[PDB]
Amino acid sequence: GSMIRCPKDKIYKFCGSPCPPSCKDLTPNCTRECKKGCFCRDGTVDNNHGKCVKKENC
Repeated sequence: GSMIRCPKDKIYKFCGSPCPPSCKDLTPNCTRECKKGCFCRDGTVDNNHGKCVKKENC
């Protein structure tokens, strides 16, 4: 087959957001659409360091 298996830190989705949940904003306001690709794992947010980590680090 032909599929790019993204890193274990990420997950492939058919719908995602260019603005993911973060430690700075748990739900950023965006006029975004469903983006197809690999985003951070559910429950893993963009911290204030620029990395997706567990919400416990927020």
